[PDB]
Amino acid sequence: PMPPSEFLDKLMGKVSGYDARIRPNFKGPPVNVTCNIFINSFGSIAETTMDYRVNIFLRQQWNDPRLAYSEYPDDSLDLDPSMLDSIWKPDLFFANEKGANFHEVTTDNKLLRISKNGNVLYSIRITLVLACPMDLKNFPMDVQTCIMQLESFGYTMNDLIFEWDEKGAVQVADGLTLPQFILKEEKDLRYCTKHYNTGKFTCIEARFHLERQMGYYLIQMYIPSLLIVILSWVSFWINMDAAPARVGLGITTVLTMTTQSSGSRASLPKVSYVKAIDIWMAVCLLFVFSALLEYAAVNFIARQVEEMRKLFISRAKRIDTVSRVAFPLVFLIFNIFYWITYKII
Amino acid sequence: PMPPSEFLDKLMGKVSGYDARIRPNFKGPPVNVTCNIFINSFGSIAETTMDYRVNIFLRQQWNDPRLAYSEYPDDSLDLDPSMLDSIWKPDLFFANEKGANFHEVTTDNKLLRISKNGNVLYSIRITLVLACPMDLKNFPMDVQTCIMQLESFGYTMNDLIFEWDEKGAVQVADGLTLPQFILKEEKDLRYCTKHYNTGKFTCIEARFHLERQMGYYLIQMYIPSLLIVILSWVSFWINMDAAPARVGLGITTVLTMTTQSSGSRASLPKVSYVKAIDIWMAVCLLFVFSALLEYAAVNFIARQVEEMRKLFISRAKRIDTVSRVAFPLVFLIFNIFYWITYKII
Amino acid sequence: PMPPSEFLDKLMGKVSGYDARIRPNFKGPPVNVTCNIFINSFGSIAETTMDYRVNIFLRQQWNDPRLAYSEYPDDSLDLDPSMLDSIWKPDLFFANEKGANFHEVTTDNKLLRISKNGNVLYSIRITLVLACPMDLKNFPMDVQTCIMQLESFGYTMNDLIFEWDEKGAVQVADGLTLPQFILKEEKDLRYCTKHYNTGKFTCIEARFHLERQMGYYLIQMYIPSLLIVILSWVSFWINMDAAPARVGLGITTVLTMTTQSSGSRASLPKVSYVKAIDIWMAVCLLFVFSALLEYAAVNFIARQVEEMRKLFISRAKRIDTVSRVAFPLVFLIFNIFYWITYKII
Amino acid sequence: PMPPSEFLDKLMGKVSGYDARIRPNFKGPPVNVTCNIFINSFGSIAETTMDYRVNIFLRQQWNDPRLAYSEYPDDSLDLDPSMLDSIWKPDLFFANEKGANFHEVTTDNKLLRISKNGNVLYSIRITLVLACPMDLKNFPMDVQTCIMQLESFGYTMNDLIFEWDEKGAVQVADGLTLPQFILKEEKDLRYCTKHYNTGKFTCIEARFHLERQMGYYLIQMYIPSLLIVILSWVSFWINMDAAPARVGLGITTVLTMTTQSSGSRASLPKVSYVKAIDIWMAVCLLFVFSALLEYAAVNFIARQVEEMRKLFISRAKRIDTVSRVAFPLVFLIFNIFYWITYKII
Amino acid sequence: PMPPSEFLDKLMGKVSGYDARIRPNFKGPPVNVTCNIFINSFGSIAETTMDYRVNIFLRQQWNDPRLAYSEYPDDSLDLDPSMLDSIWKPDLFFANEKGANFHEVTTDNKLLRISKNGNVLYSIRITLVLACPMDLKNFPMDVQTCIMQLESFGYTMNDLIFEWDEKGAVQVADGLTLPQFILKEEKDLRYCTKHYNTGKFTCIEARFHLERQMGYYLIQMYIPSLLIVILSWVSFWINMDAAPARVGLGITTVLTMTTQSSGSRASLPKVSYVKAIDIWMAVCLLFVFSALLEYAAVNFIARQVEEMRKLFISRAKRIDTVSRVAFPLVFLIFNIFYWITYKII
Ligand SMILES: *[C@@H]1O[C@H](CO)[C@@H](O[C@@H]2O[C@H](CO)[C@@H](O[C@@H]3O[C@H](CO)[C@@H](O)[C@H](O)[C@@H]3O)[C@H](O)[C@H]2NC(C)=O)[C@H](O)[C@H]1NC(C)=O
Ligand SMILES: *[C@@H]1O[C@H](CO)[C@@H](O[C@@H]2O[C@H](CO)[C@@H](O[C@@H]3O[C@H](CO)[C@@H](O)[C@H](O)[C@@H]3O)[C@H](O)[C@H]2NC(C)=O)[C@H](O)[C@H]1NC(C)=O
Ligand SMILES: *[C@@H]1O[C@H](CO)[C@@H](O[C@@H]2O[C@H](CO)[C@@H](O[C@@H]3O[C@H](CO)[C@@H](O)[C@H](O)[C@@H]3O)[C@H](O)[C@H]2NC(C)=O)[C@H](O)[C@H]1NC(C)=O
Ligand SMILES: *[C@@H]1O[C@H](CO)[C@@H](O[C@@H]2O[C@H](CO)[C@@H](O[C@@H]3O[C@H](CO)[C@@H](O)[C@H](O)[C@@H]3O)[C@H](O)[C@H]2NC(C)=O)[C@H](O)[C@H]1NC(C)=O
Ligand SMILES: *[C@@H]1O[C@H](CO)[C@@H](O[C@@H]2O[C@H](CO)[C@@H](O[C@@H]3O[C@H](CO)[C@@H](O)[C@H](O)[C@@H]3O)[C@H](O)[C@H]2NC(C)=O)[C@H](O)[C@H]1NC(C)=O
Repeated sequence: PMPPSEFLDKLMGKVSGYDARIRPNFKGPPVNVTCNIFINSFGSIAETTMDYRVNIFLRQQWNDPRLAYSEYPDDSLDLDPSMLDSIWKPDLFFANEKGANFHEVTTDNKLLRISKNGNVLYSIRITLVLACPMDLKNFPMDVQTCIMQLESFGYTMNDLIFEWDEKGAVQVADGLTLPQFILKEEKDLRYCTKHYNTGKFTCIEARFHLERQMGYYLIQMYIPSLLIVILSWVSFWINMDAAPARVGLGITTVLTMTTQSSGSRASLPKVSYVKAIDIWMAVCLLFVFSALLEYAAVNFIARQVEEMRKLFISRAKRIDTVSRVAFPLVFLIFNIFYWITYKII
Repeated sequence: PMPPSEFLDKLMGKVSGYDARIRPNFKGPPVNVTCNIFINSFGSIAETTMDYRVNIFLRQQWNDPRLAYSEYPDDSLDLDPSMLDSIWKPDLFFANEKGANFHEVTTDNKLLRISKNGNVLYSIRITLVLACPMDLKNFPMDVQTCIMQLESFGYTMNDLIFEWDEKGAVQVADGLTLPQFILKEEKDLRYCTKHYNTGKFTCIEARFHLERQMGYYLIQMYIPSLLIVILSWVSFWINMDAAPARVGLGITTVLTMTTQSSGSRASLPKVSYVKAIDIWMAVCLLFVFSALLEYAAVNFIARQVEEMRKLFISRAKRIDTVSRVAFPLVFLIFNIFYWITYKII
Repeated sequence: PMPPSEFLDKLMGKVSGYDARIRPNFKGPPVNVTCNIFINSFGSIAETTMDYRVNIFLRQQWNDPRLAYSEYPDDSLDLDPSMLDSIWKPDLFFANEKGANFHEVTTDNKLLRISKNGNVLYSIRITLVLACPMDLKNFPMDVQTCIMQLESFGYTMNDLIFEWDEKGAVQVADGLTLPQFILKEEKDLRYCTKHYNTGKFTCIEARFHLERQMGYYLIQMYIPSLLIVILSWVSFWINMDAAPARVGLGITTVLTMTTQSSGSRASLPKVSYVKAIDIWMAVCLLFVFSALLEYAAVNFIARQVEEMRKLFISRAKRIDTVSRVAFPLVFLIFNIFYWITYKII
Repeated sequence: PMPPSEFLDKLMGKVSGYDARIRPNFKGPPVNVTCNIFINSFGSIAETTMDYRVNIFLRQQWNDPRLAYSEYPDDSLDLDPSMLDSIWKPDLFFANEKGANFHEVTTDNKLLRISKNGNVLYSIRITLVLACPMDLKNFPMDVQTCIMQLESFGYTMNDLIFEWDEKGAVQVADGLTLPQFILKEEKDLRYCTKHYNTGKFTCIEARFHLERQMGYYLIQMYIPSLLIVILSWVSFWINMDAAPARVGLGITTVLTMTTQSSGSRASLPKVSYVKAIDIWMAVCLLFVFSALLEYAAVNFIARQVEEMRKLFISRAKRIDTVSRVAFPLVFLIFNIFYWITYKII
Repeated sequence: PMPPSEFLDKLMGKVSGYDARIRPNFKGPPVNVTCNIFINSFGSIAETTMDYRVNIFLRQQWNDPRLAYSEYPDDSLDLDPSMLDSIWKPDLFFANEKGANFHEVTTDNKLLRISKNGNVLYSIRITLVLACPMDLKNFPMDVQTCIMQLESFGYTMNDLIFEWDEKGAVQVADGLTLPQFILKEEKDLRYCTKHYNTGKFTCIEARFHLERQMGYYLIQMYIPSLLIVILSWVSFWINMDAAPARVGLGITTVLTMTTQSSGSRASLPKVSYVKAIDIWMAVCLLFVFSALLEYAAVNFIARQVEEMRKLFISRAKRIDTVSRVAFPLVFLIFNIFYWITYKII
């Protein structure tokens, strides 16, 4: 029979000389560790901090020949997660953690099973707040590439090597969605081998190609800033010569743009370059700034003979018949050159 | 007599070979674990994060025949919560925790009693910050369905199965209320069995049908945005022909709507679809945007013969006698089609 | 002599069979635990969360006859707080903790002394963030009743009963004050016995009758909203007939009320009922909304014969001589009915 | 020789009967503990919470005759900070901690040396978030007195007494500065002996006299509120009789004061009394509120004979020649009485 | 052979008398500890708190002759990071931590190797939130010098001395960048030896010369405040004599500057001195405040004979022909003196 109480201690403890402080295949080749991650929760992709919180099941597989068993009849032993403090485990860390933690609610969220030949499957639940540097040039239409790279902190490349396994290195939960992005399906899997003045260390990362749902920004930034571009066109059809209302209408619209432009970047890092939403909020700040300046020409020109008196006002109304149509052709010639530049990535 | 000092150690320790690393009924059927939760505190249902904090008493019951006792005369042993580190306990976890913790103030908030036949009751106090993806299409009248699902992380479906017990799987505190929602009474109880590339794992979740108290939004969003819809009607009865006040009144009301519309979504996630409060705050942004545009017609028309001079102004006042009544019929024909669409779920 | 080194171990350890896993008077009556709390720090009474942080010295007293000593000559043993992990201690918890923690700076902040007859005094320092549901109907003049109830999580009512002691169950620090409230002196002390499907459990709570310092709100909400009620009275004495200023003055005052009304509830939960500060900020939103509407009558009436021309304007100035005095009598007849309703609780 | 390996264990362990659970001089006089603190970091003096974070080196000295050594030749033993779990240590705590923690980065930040006669020096690094109730009557010119008091939680006054040592009880880091305050040099050192219903307990506190750098408030509150007091003087020199601009200029300035007054207390607790910055922001709210009201007199008076027509307007311009100079004498007679009241503490 | 299981215990444990509580070279010279840091993550350089979060690999090297081995054939032993609790380690701490923590995700992020002669390499991953006092005189063009100094808390200068090693004391990650600053390449390395009343303690710090990316501030503060400086120039070309629009245009521009000036310092500490962005936001607050005051002269002068009537208005238009060009020469003579003062550091 060989009950399971004795078999457990006969594999880890003083008998058989298992020493969890000494890696497998000592004084031999490296310990080929194949990895893959399941993603439960993805999101909270902040940009004030330029990080993102993920929740994964880190699986790992290596081969420890000291963990070989033939006395037992079946082909696997999913064991107590309290066993994990007794076997060797690779010292994987996330080279851009910025804060990570296990989960220990009602039990350690850990798994451990050991095939007959000695293979190990070590799945643990982790929450990471990974650091990815956002490139925000073409901001509302950007395609971020946030990474997560799994280094080794203490074993060099000739003692512990990581790998992704061939059959589906990165799964995703069945209905996993994001509030603002959409995780594209192709997930890169490339090496990131590290060299320090201590030596070289195994590294393997997995690129995630995020992508913004532009829909939210077509409802708060673009449309609400395309109306005020139209109110600045209201300052033309009124009285045809002059009034304090045109200056009033002009001054107010320039007020909203200044306030609305500031609120546009209210929740972004203070990057030192001009991003895509800036030139929009800058061009719409001209066509409002031009109307209030356009009136300054006519009212100045109007307050400036026997027969030239009638033609004198034609010097002004000839403007308002051009400005009233010159603007809505330039804003539409710009607005088509804009979206073709960013929808062409 | 058999005092309780000796009886405790005679059930757990080296005698009798209890091994807390090996589940009950080893090499046999699964371990049928029946669960139910008491809910002390429910609330803080955030939406910037799309999660909610709960505070529950997780009860559990299974059957461990090794914990059977006949030497003792009474029918239960509510034991020391320090005992829990010595018996088998299922590795239940909350598949969408997003952060959970026990409570250990003045003692571990844990319970443990063991009937004669071997049944176990294991009640622990937990605080969870569970993740539920909010569907915010019809926002102020939405009916969220936030879940909480109790998986098993290390034992497969042929070694540990969960269940809800038939008699009241989900109680609630006696006077439990919510600040913004109302927890409906019917609580779904369905299976959520999981398949990974490690195997299959037992899962059972409990749907909670939340529902917004719409009263708060009929005091800050709808009513305060129904007044400014009326001030935009003030721009009609004044002077009957033209004045800088009508442009002034019109410009200001459009200012409030833009600011108030932005503040409407000041505390929501940046979802990429149009929600119910948006089309209201958009339609009320037209009827203000139309009045300021409506004046642009009359003032343009007025500043445009022997007998046609009197009828010429009738070309304008015929407008203001229609606009002054055409608007308050369209806003009321829309406002009835709106609330019938959302009160019909 | 019997030095204190040997006497300590002779009371707890293997000798005498003290078993901290087994309550006093086993198989007998319950363990009458008398409690009382000293309050160091009270405050941070939030309402976005509807909780409050307290800092207390929880004292407890029971009787453990196994802790009786006659070899020692003196009448008390204030002992090492490291002793507390060795004696029985009731598993008191705070049924609405929402987060609590001990203090362990320079030592565990714990006390322990043991009279000769076996009494125990167990004082520990705790920080609690207790949950009290705020009732905010009459908001700036409300009288909250936040509680704190001390249940037992694992022992049923026939094995552990709590009580408040008769001589001053709830002290308070000598000069303890609050930033916004004033802790009234009478502190209720009533039972809160709990019944679950596990059994019944001892409970005893202590009501604290908070009460708002209304002074802060008579400086930011009421007075700053009583001036703008007066500026809306400025729109009467100017020009006696009409001007764009009256519409200008009216429009601006309605702007401030809308903005100021929103800021009034800027730091409150989104309760689904109308609170006391709302009807004030609503009534003051009418008397501003009426002036801007009051001008719409006169200016409409004025722009509407041989002898009736002079009496025609009297149709308007008869208004402004009434509105200029009708308002400051209604606002004062309302303002007296308001404060009598809320100062009468 | 007597190497240091054996000498350490010969002082703490089973030999010599050192019992860290029993204070020095048992059954004798109290244990005179002399204290002093070095202050590394001081600041983050919040007022929404009314607390302040400090970072100190708590030194302590007492006399434990059991720690006397003559076998060793030198006059001190700066020992391993892992030793501290083995000797007696007074249970000092900070009676207004509100949250404190050790530092354990690269080692416990702890010190321990033991002179020959038995003296002990026990220096530990601590971060405290101490609670000091702010008195904000004369707010921008206030002089806070935040304290920190070092009580004993478990030993009564006849078993453990604290003291400050005579030679410099409170040092400060060499270039320690504060962002908003300036820590005055005199630091009070007085007793705070406590009496509870458990007994009396040793206490000694150290007052810190903070003091605000008023410079920041002479750049955002006072100067920016002294300009708008001047724009309200702009409403006099324009047109000498009346215009919609004066009402426009008046209405806008009253707008800024209301908004700016609210922003003045944007980051303060909701205290129930009138603070110094309030009467300034209230008096400047009158001189703007008076100009807009001052125009209401003239414009009302102007729109009210054969020879009295010319003198009739003199009834108005006599005002504007007084108001244009009466104001800038009252604002300067108030502004001198103000600063003499608060610069005289 | 001498397998690695026995060799490990033969170096640390009871054999050979290694005592981790006693430094190397006891009763001899100090323990020369050479340090260097690798910087993974740098950033979150806050200023409300005046701190910055870093993420480093602290390496250390000393010489412990008790850790000498000749039985083993190879020249290094990268060992289990669980070994670190058994060897001597210097008690380095960061004298301005303000909060630090190790990383323990999937293993302690620690390294340990031991050359044959006894050298030790001890690399650990750390996250620090270091305190650097910001000097914000010339704010958007400032050059901060944030430090990090590595003291010894318990060993005096005659028992433990730190040093930087000569070959590259401070590396940086390969593509490390910052959101707002740029870490200059020269990194100072100077001593900071400390003297307390406990003795003297080894200290060595490393200055980091940060430097602001001024680009962000040329897009939100300077340019958006250079437009409104131009709108205040719009108040000249309109009507050449007077209008309510000029007062309207003037009043509004002064509004934006006041609001925009406040928002300029919306995210900075309340420093008690005038910083560089203040005099810009103050000078631009004059040229707007002068235009609204400039109109007060002309409109006052205009409303003030047979032949002097025509020359009387020339007394006013002579102004507007000077003010319309006097301003854009002073703003450009100031604007060149400004940037030469701050680009000259
Ligand atoms: C872990 O994975 C590595 C790489 O996949 C394995 O290294 C490879 O080991 C094989 C033998 O097992 C080597 O083949 C031998 O190479 C020599 C040249 O040195 C050549 O004469 C023959 O082809 C011979 O078979 C192979 O070179 C070597 N490759 C590398 C890149 O190291 C390693 O064996 C794996 N270890 C375990 C425990 O699985
Ligand atoms: C835990 O619960 C499961 C499901 O309720 C139990 O499994 C059931 O066990 C019974 C016997 O105890 C099985 O009945 C037997 O089924 C065979 C077909 O395999 C049929 O010839 C007879 O009806 C026979 O009685 C039943 O099939 C089986 N059902 C399932 C779905 O597994 C299990 O016994 C419970 N274990 C414990 C320890 O309570
Ligand atoms: C803890 O407190 C409870 C309640 O104060 C005590 O219970 C009381 O115990 C007394 C005896 O000690 C009981 O008196 C006896 O009652 C019977 C009826 O059952 C009657 O024939 C006599 O009056 C007799 O003296 C009393 O009934 C009982 N009351 C309750 C409510 O339980 C308990 O003894 C205390 N235990 C300790 C260890 O202090
Ligand atoms: C700790 O400090 C306290 C106070 O500084 C010390 O108490 C003092 O102890 C001395 C003797 O060591 C006492 O002197 C004796 O007083 C009696 C009156 O009771 C009088 O007849 C003589 O003057 C005699 O010398 C002194 O009164 C006493 N004072 C107080 C306030 O307690 C204590 O000895 C110190 N303990 C240690 C271990 O240093
Ligand atoms: C740790 O580093 C310090 C400083 O680099 C070393 O101290 C130096 O030790 C050498 C001998 O090893 C001393 O040389 C001797 O100095 C005497 C004067 O006292 C002079 O007669 C000779 O030049 C003699 O060689 C040197 O003075 C001394 N310097 C200092 C500043 O202490 C120390 O030896 C190093 N310890 C280890 C374990 O590496």
